[PDB]
Amino acid sequence: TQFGNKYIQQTKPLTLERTINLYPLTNYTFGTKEPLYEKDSSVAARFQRMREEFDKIGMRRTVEGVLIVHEHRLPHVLLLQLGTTFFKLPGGELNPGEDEVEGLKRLMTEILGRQDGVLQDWVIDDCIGNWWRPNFEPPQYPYIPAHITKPKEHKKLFLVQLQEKALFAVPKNYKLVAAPLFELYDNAPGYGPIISSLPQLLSRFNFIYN
Amino acid sequence: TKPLTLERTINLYPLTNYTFGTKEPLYEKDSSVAARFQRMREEFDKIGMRRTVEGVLIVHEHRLPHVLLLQLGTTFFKLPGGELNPGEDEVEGLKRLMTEILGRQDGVLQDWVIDDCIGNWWRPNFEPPQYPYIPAHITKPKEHKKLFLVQLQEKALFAVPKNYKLVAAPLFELYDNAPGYGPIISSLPQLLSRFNFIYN
RNA sequence: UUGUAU
Repeated sequence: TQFGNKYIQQTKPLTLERTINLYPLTNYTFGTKEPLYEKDSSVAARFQRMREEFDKIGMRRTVEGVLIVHEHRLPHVLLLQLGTTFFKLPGGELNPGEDEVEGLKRLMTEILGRQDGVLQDWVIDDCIGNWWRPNFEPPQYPYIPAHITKPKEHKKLFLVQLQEKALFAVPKNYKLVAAPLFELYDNAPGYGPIISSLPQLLSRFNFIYN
Repeated sequence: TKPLTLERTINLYPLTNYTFGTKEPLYEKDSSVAARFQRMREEFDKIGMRRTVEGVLIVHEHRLPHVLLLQLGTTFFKLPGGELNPGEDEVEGLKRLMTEILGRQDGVLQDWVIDDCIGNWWRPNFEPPQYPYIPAHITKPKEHKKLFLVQLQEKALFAVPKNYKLVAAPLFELYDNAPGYGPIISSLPQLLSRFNFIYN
């Protein structure tokens, strides 16, 4: 309208400047819930299950959420530690035909969703990267390698935007840590290729401290 | 349908769609590493933090993304880009730089399509180290580098200064190869993984 | 520490 106030919006397109709110770690409350044990009792049991499942429902589709907070204006990724030395992002396997984002909201709620009844919604608007697994082996890559026509798994990473305050419940078998970016950066020996390239995957975001 | 924040579709075209001529050499303002950091200090005191922008132009070959790199010698590769002028707009500046380095000289309008930021790197000191985040307690970074995805038109003519060679590097060549390309180019594969690339 | 460019 030319007969009224102009409500000024961010000028650059969201493709060019994507602004994201980070709140302090101390804004969040953490509790404990029942342990979530893995579907696989060992490595062998797991690439075996991965082969079997591949034959009768196709390529495995995984989604994972990157949750970010800050401490004195420095971004930290929330990582689940499966006992000493092993870290994973929240997320997991999509059901057949399941929407990626609906699937990740499902999985975020299972792993970290509060128990006390206060409903906790997840804001998931951004894809931050993609990883493919060309064989039934541990190795993954941020592209589909040459001559790979039937990748065995496809993993999609998403930025999960947190509310100003929230309560999370951590399954008993896990510890939650907040890893600063300098800790992840150039540290594949500590976190693997996927987690340790998060700093890079996060660098395009214009973070707001609060 | 899907927010361009959730899904970003980009059209790639074959390398052969593009033809590469040459023009007169375009020499860097600094002739050595030593002079580069010397000039970084002057301009720092004078006009403040260096604002640098660079362009990632992608093509495909048999359905695999290749990034175009300017090879200055047998061991050094750079992305099209450069230093912004004080106050100058980032995308406007980047367009200016891409035309200097790669713009055809046959009078034809070359319009660069720059819609997407793909990363940021900061240089805390007047030394080589760059990080994809402002490191802890660095209040005054000396350089801020910003990377953009440039969507190429369907066919184009580019003119490469006789002192550079343009190359198309497949992602598997860049990935896990900081030793060959540095920390910035060698992580373009990760930075590019989010895009849904259409082959044509 | 991808760096001098015949």
